[PDB]
Amino acid sequence: SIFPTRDSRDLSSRRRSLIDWEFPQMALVPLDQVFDWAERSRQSLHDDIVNMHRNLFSLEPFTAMDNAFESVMKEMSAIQPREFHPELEYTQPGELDFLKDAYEVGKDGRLHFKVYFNVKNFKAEEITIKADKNKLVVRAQKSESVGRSIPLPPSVDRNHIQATITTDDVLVIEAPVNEPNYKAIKLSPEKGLAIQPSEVQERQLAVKNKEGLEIVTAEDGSKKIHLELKVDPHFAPKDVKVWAKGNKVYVHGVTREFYKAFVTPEVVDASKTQAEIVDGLMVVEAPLFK
Amino acid sequence: SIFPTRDSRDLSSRRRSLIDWEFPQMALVPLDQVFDWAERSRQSLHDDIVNMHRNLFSLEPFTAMDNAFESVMKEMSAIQPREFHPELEYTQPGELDFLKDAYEVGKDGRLHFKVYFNVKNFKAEEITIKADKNKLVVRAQKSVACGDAAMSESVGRSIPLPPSVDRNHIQATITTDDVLVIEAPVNEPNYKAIKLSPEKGLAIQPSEVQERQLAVKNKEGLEIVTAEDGSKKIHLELKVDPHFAPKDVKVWAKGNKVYVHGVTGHREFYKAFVTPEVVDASKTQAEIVDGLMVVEAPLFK
Repeated sequence: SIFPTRDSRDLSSRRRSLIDWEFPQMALVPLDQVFDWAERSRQSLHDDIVNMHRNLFSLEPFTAMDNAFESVMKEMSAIQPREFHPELEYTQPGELDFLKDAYEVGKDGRLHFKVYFNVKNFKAEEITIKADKNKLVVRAQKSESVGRSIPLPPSVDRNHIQATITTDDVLVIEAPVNEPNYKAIKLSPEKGLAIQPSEVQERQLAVKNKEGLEIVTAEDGSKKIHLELKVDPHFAPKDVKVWAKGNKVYVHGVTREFYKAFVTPEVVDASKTQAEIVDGLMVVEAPLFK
Repeated sequence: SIFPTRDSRDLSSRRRSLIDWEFPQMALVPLDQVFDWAERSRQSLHDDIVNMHRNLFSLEPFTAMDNAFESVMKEMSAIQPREFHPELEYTQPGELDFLKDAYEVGKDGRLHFKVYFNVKNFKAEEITIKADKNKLVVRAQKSVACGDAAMSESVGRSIPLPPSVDRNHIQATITTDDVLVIEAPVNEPNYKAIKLSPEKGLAIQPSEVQERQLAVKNKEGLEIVTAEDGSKKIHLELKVDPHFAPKDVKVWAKGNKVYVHGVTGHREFYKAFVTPEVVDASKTQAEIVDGLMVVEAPLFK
């Protein structure tokens, strides 16, 4: 048997404390997604492993490799933001397209950024890893250093980056993502990480009567894309998915069907994307980084 | 500038381990469900609190109250399981109907069993709480006067306590406005299928699976299946029109009664069944694959 304890608040207030509480699952990938992901992942386990090894980032002559990376970023920043036919333009795989598949749930249930490097013939002591601004750098030294530099979205937690080399020589680098849009996340094999718009009563994303792509300035100087699309009212939230492929944003609805796409001069921080479709007008916003 | 550590596993071993992992959220109420709950809960906090106070369990002369409880459970055990019209029969409030709303998310994100008791005129130290078999027992008792050992007659209240509720983690708290709150998490409820709503309380949404996990005894209707060990569960089979998608059907309990509702587009149906024992609702399972829905839920007395 046991004895109760006195509280300090009435019923009402104790129930209010519960109502406004920060439940753990609000900071974890939704159960349905994790379940579906786990299910299909074991069915393709053997092939996915084979493909992972087949697509490991290789380490190349550092200096040359790093400049090539800088020119890519530099060139990209010269793109003029515009809309394009998703099925006709940019159909060729792009340099930053791997970011689409860099997100995966971790054992802690949170969303994580994970990338894989081939480090065969190198020892852990010969490998350094740095995160400066929005680029991750892997450098190995035996004669000159070899390495790899890649975009590292701002949302990836720099204080919790982990790095281990498997027995089959795969450098794994991962870190959780801070504050991704958990409620809207959809994990799919194709799109990788997409978000589903929410039907709201009170919009949280400012409408601006500007139909199309815009690129504004977040509440702190940084940039972010703003899209306004007029879509048939016969489209429900569950019929629409927004996703990113490097510096490109794709929107696809099917119930009736549409497919839009936009290229920008910066990389899209996908897991932080937000979309609210209501009254035939869907507005998408997502942070951008370079 | 960090340096990597060498692991003891190969890549595929690590992956297989992640895939079969027991993710935290697989033991928590689904995010959307919690979100929607809190959303509408604040929208109706006032009224909800009114009704709660108006429906608090009271403590009564212990011996009498306990006899009454055994009586009610005895009468119930004599019920002949059968289907009944959900809108025209068992329309009056029942003794175990509170169970439909005893389920609620807790701060730890798990599904909890929560019951409230009016405990005015009692100090937290005068109240005792214990779990005996499948019943929750609350007993209070105060002295008659200061300086004398004599006690007043014990008052109390006993209620059905589903087997799934965790006996080792019961917590009891008395508010400032005299409402004894008793909570406890539920062990392994059907988290993925849970649908919370004020009207149905805790409902289950059947799943469309390729591999039927529940048995098909090829016979429509309700059936009380008894296992070698003595355990009992309800097994319900229903042929439903193919136009009904899993998301169009909901199953839920109200004490010793089970309700099934389906509506799509435009067609709908509404069936109900009464049993001689209490349903352990959160443990309910339902799968509807190609016209045949099967529902199984543990029974208990």
